[PDB]
Amino acid sequence: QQAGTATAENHPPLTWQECTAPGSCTTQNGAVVLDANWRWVHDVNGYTNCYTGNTWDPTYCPDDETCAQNCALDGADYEGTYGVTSSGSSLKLNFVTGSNVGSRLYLLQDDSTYQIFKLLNREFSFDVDVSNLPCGLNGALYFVAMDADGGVSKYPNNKAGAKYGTGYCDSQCPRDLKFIDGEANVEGWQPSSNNANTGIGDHGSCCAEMDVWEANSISNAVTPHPCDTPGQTMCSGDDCGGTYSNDRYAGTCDPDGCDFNPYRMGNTSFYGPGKIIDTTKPFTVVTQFLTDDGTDTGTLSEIKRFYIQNSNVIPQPNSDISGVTGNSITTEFCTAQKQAFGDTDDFSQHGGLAKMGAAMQQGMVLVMSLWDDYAAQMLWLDSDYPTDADPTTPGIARGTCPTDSGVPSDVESQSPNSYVTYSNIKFGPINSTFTA
Ligand SMILES: *[C@@H]1O[C@H](CO)[C@@H](O[C@@H]2O[C@H](CO)[C@@H](O[C@@H]3O[C@H](CO)[C@@H](O)[C@H](O[C@H]4O[C@H](CO)[C@@H](O)[C@H](O)[C@@H]4O)[C@@H]3O)[C@H](O)[C@H]2NC(C)=O)[C@H](O)[C@H]1NC(C)=O
Ligand SMILES: *[C@@H]1O[C@H](CO)[C@@H](O[C@@H]2O[C@H](CO)[C@@H](O)[C@H](O)[C@H]2NC(C)=O)[C@H](O)[C@H]1NC(C)=O
Repeated sequence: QQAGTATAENHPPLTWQECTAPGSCTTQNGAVVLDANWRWVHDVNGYTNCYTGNTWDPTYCPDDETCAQNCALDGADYEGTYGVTSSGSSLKLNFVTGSNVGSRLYLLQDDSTYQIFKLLNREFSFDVDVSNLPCGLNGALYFVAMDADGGVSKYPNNKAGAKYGTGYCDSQCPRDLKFIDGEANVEGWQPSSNNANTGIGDHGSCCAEMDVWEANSISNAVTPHPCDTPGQTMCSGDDCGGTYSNDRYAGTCDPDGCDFNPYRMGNTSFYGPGKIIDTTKPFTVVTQFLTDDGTDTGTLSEIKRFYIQNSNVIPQPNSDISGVTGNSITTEFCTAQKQAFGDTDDFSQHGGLAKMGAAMQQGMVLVMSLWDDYAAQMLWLDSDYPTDADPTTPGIARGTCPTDSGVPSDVESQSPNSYVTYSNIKFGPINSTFTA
């Protein structure tokens, strides 16, 4: 895709901190950029639509290559069009703004380069306000093994780059992306039956995904998802797997992950409104990526979680599922959890924590987003899922929401002023971001 010119692009600033020891942090002057797939796609010459609703113009885009030559990703009016604002260390994402729904943003090192985090033997902390996230919404903060440059050095017809939010990938091998690897996705494009603004093409973009935080005011989950190739790779057709292919398990990435959602793990009193972590008020989320020998070059062995609210440091609760022990993500936990819930162990099939850690070694990009779910209504996060199962069976109940909740047309109509706010990002050695 070309770099658009109809609307100017300026990346909202966002500070964050690097910490060297507890209480000892310094400030980085970061910025964020909107993902390419939210942008208007305009023909380079006339400023008319290359893509309208969910179909492509056949003169500008007769095939994938020609489309990428003829079409540009426009700049973004962050506040006015997308409901994205920042101030200091805080980033606020609004849900509905005009015809726009949600957003996905990446943290930048500079105007052409995503900030790469090396998570092994490190800790990442952030503050969040989920108080205005109801059933069906997901304020997600997570890492994916994207290329720092957004693909530009590999794909000459990607002239837009990280400056325009190119290069996304995740463990669903998303095929909804209009441009992947310097090519459009018009060949094979199929408009979404239930979304006027989206579709699915033949190409998908796969990479490992560390879902630090997927949450609303009802439930949260922390979930690593390994892929056979850790970094970004293109797939084609239904062999992509992931949510929107015919068979979600047909591909090279684990679409389910090894998840810890305290409600799903049998403690419903831990997280939610007025609960031990009270989602009506902001709180701090700390995540540690421990290695087997405690060094930077060890193998990822354990992912731990702490929360801080009203200055109280609160560990993740223990699993209360028979067969599944502890409060952290380890190989033993993951094997046991899949067995207890009767879920296919795709995590182990795609290399588990060893392959997740290999992706961490490659370096990962920080994503902050807000979305609703046109496949499964976020029921997997906050309801009883699958909806036909007995909610008392282990693994089924994930939150309090009814199974008819989270339909996009309902939540976009009823909760347009919902938002998520992320703030006070801190990153450094284990124990450096909080009072351990
Ligand atoms: C859902 O998960 C939460 C979070 O883990 C869990 O709450 C925790 O419950 C335990 C048990 O009630 C609490 O631990 C006790 O806390 C009190 C007060 O601080 C202490 O006096 C206790 O100390 C004694 O017992 C310890 C062993 O448990 C001994 O090591 C010690 O020497 C003392 O004899 C004890 O630590 C804990 O404080 C809460 N945590 C929070 C943050 O509220 C809850 O039980 C889970 N709910 C369900 C339904 O499963
Ligand atoms: C990070 O801090 C934690 C908590 O203080 C350290 O773990 C404690 O370590 C001692 C052993 O040295 C144990 O007796 C405690 O039970 C641990 N507590 C918990 C909650 O795990 C940990 O060692 C520190 N990590 C590093 C690398 O310094």
